Amino acid sequence: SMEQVAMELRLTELTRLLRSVLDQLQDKDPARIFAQPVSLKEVPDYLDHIKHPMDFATMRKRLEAQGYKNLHEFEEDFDLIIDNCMKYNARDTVFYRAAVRLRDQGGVVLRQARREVDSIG
Repeated sequence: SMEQVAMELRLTELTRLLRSVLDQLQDKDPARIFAQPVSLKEVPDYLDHIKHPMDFATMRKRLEAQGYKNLHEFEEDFDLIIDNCMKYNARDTVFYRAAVRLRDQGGVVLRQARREVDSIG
């Protein structure tokens, strides 16, 4: 149908906007701490601690499959990155501290993303 096409164009445009959002958030992680999944070869107990691992490569795979229907779903995955790290790592670690800085800096980006998503519909 024409409606299904229109819906698909909306999703494509959301995917475009979320790709720009993802790029902007990933720039706030210049150390690349959150770039890839925590290695289960290197942290073999990880899944005993963290039940829903997340990282920016995994988000990108979902994004490019157009697997984010709305900004809430995308934000859920970004919050997982941060919250997983803040639980597994102690406060005095470079990992925890990187997550705090990513949360703080990302907030700004996500605030305007929400306005744009609502504004453009």
